[PDB]
Amino acid sequence: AQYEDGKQYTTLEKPVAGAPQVLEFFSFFCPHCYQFEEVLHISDNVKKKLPEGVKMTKYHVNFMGGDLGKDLTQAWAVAMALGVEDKVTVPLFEGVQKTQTIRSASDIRDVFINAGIKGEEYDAAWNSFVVKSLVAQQEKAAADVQLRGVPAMFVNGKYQLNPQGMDTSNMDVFVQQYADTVKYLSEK
Repeated sequence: AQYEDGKQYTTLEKPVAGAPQVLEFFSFFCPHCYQFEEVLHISDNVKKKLPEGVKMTKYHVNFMGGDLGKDLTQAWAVAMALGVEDKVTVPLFEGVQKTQTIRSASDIRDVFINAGIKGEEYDAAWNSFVVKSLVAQQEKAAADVQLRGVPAMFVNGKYQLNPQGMDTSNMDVFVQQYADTVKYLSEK
């Protein structure tokens, strides 16, 4: 076939019930994730090809960057609760990997303040139980698929994208293949 299990994707031997339709995992410490976000715009291009009625979910993971890694997962919970993902994603990536000016929770907080979220708004969210369960969800979702690597995308709890099996000579072609694959899996 054109799309084969084990080539553009893998099938989970242990499918996850009730999983989000399109589920993406990343880490601000993750170098390919930086690429996926800054250079390739993967999430965006996938969305551009997803059918009507499909919800797209993106979660942060703890297993990179120790203590800050965890801080970053709570901060991503804050971003999701406040709806400011699109205002912090890029400064968090560059703060962690480009300028390396993010070294503590306080530096994470500065990115939000600079992006225009108010201090008291950030801190109340940071400390809120709504954020606590949002952290719990991120961890649960990753736990459910026994996740050891990012970037990672899962479709309807049964399929996992396999980017190692797509050509990378061209970046545009890589993205389109990636996105078309999500859409094929989506229709499956």
